[PDB]
Amino acid sequence: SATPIVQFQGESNCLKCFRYRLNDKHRHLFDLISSTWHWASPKAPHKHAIVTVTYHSEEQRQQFLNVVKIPPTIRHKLGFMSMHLL
Amino acid sequence: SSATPIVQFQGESNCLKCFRYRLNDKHRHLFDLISSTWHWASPKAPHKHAIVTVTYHSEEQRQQFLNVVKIPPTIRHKLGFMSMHLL
Repeated sequence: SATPIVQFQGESNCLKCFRYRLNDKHRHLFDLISSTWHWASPKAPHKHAIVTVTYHSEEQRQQFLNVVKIPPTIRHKLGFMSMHLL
Repeated sequence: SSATPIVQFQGESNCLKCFRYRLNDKHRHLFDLISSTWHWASPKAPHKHAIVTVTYHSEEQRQQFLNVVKIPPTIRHKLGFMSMHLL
């Protein structure tokens, strides 16, 4: 009962443009997608905007990664969050 | 292990930012990282409200934050984990 996630990081406008593209072409390939966010203030490991994308399964996550071109300005990291946070 | 302990706070977003400024101001040494307010977007989401995520160096650290910090009437919380490499 961990949910598969991908975090996308980058300049917010490019990140929101990438969010837009996902909602327009690749919507069947993820479950939820967040507003842009960042780690606060004096402690951040980075000062770049972040978008969280969640999946119904690992199969969906892998098919998203296969089908979608991720912009070279955008970086991405795979992980999990507890399912009950959703 | 490679799982970071977290607390996810929820509520009206002005309440959450007010609470967030309080955490940063008085309770900084009681947690690791804290997000800006965010929500699930897209025609898709589950809930209706904004969210702030707080990360910890351990479960004992999170335990002590929760006995120390007074959570405003307007704010709900859940405990969870996320991958450490996402931080």
